[PDB]
Amino acid sequence: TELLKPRTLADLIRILHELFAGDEVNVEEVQAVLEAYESNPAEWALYAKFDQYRYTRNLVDQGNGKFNLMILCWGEGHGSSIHDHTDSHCFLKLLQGNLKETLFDWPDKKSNEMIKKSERTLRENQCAYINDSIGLHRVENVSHTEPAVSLHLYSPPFDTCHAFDQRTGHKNKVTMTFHSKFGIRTP
Ligand SMILES: [Fe+2]
Repeated sequence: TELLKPRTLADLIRILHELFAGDEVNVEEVQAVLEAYESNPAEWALYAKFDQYRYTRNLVDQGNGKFNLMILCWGEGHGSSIHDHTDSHCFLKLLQGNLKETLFDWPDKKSNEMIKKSERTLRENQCAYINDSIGLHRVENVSHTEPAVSLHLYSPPFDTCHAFDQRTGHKNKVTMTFHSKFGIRTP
């Protein structure tokens, strides 16, 4: 063990490599380390590539295959589907701005409105955690004036998930794409 405060994004990545050296994941330790990194915009500007129309996913590190670390850039009003995480751990840390997270239960096979179980505002530097056992969520930048930037870690990596129709609970498979990888736009 001996978790130390990451001094920089680079230092955080190094620490994460250590924490994912094995086949299991200490969720509380990973969350603690992510939370302890104090966002420094100069360190992640390279990855903070926005799109006018929707949020972008910008790959930072491939975690020697154990995890993907990426930065998501949310324009004003940009948000996600209600989605799962494909049997992976998902950590979400705010680097800039605020995001609203809404939780949903897994739908029953009957077609019904998905009612929100709860919501919270994730603030700068806070780190949230979700997995399929916890439930489903939507993440949204509700701000009209401030873009948000978040750092996401998923283990194992996954590039598909399901989006859920809020009116019915019906799910559709979605393939996730990257806007950039290692600072390089990937069209
Ligand atoms: Fe998510």
